[PDB]
Amino acid sequence: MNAAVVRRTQEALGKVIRRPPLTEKLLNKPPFRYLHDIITEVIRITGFMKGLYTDAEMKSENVKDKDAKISFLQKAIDVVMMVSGEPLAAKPARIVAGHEPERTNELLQLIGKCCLSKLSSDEAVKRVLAG
Repeated sequence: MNAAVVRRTQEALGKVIRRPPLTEKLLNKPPFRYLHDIITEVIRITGFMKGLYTDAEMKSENVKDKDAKISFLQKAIDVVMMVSGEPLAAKPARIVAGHEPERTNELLQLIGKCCLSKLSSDEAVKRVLAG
């Protein structure tokens, strides 16, 4: 985790979303609810990952349990890998624990890239939810 990592996340998501703030302190140690804020803002704005989460799951106070947090992130990881065809090293359990923020930022960056390319996620969402 370093300045170029921060900057790349800012470049990738900065033109896509204008909240929550993409600052170094948050990106160095991202709280789950901050990640939830990013992911739902992406969905609201671009439709990337639309349908991946229920109405209830789109509200962060409904996703405070550890398992729920981990599952929320796993779904986003799966969809982004399936859509991009790129591997992510991010492990949800570690992220929820506050570890490997550089891997978390790589997830955020690939989300940004999919948004800027206007890549559809509908087929990916269907497969991921099928399990």
